[PDB]
Amino acid sequence: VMNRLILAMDLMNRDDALRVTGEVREYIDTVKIGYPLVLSEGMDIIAEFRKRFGCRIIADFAVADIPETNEKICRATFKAGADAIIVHGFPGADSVRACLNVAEEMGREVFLLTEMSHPGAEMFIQGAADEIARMGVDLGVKNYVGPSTRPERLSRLREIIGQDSFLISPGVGAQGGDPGETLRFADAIIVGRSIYLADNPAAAAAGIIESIKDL
Amino acid sequence: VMNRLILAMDLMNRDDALRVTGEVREYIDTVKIGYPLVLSEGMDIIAEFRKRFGCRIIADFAVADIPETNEKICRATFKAGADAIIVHGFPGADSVRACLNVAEEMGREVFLLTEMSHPGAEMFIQGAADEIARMGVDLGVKNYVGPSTRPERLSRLREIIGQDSFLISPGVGAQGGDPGETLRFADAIIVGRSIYLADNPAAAAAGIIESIKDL
Ligand SMILES: N#Cc1cc(=O)[nH]c(=O)n1[C@@H]1O[C@H](COP(=O)(O)O)[C@@H](O)[C@H]1O
Ligand SMILES: N#Cc1cc(=O)[nH]c(=O)n1[C@@H]1O[C@H](COP(=O)(O)O)[C@@H](O)[C@H]1O
Repeated sequence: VMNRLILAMDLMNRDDALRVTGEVREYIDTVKIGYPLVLSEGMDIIAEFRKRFGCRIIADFAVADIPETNEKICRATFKAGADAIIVHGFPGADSVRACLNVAEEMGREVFLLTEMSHPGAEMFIQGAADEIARMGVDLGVKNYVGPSTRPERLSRLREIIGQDSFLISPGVGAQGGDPGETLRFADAIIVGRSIYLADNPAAAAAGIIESIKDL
Repeated sequence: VMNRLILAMDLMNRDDALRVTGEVREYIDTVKIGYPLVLSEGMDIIAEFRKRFGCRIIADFAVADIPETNEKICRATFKAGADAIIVHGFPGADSVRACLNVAEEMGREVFLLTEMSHPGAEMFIQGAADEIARMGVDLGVKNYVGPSTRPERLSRLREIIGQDSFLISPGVGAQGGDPGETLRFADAIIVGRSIYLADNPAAAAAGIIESIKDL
């Protein structure tokens, strides 16, 4: 992705979301849109963004249901024009396979969320995350998400998925993660609040890119 | 809930969803609406249903993000008129507490999904589910979801949460669960396809209720 930086656009107002995304568009190639924006403004916002900004859109829907419901969520999400969807691994292989089947049908991609970035991830997800990643490899998953806030776990995840797999990583900035350290292991970093809550989101994005280029 | 039966309305067309819900409204008082319907027809469908049918609405959004994102999802979902939201416990206590805080602010309820009903739940979720349920109890959660497809696990869940907690259970019918056995432990059953894919959804609901009344 352009500059190895993905904008997490979690503003909950179409006007603010459009303003900030337009201000930082020169510095990115992909926008992650999640439920805060979609549930506030509708699924139509995905195709609006994709057209207006000519960016790729990852739907961060943390898909975490039974196989049959997962298939329906993926179908609706790709129909809305998303390029990829983020799916939890913790509910197991059949739930992940359902999403992979729809992505295959529709010519799109699945990202598998292994370990989450927030403190509570330590309770249950962290102890299963290596096995969730290995499950991903066995299912043929090629795109993964893992935590900026724990670079030793990001390293272990990269070890499991290999160098050919694509790995993106949230928790940079607001949650405490560092762009340069995270990019030792991940291919791209996700950044939300550090950019979209900044007084000057373009300046915040540019500052991040400047530290990335230096690596 | 009326007749201990909650309709899982996962049709993805407003006209079909309205038809079936109207046909079975005499047999229920609560409708579970999830992402298949919401992502196809918009969040406004929640208030439409609540008004048209005068039913309680549980938003089954399997909420499974970091605390800050969970808060935004819950806020948008209650603003849309939902009475309650279903939240995963696997991501940990901070993520669950975020949802509880918004529910407290807005006068609504959180249901904690412990163990899921599909086969893949056995991989990772089942081994954590007793601890997820105990975490719920410690956080003061009073409403829980657990699997019709494993009544021995539903029994263990009920043991952890006590008799005062409210427990609803999906996986009845299509996934293999039985209404009567599940209601030995759960307060209410969730039923989707066995009703909404039936040639006569009212007859399917009535058939289920006749077997419930007999218990
Ligand atoms: N993908 C994802 C997800 C999984 C995870 O483990 N940690 C995250 O922060 N996220 C999402 O990434 C973004 C992080 O944004 P921020 O830079 O912390 O403001 C949010 O959309 C959050 O919901
Ligand atoms: N709530 C929930 C959820 C958690 C779980 O462990 N198992 C489920 O089936 N569900 C949901 O309950 C409904 C079950 O519907 P059905 O009766 O199997 O057609 C679906 O909306 C499914 O997504």
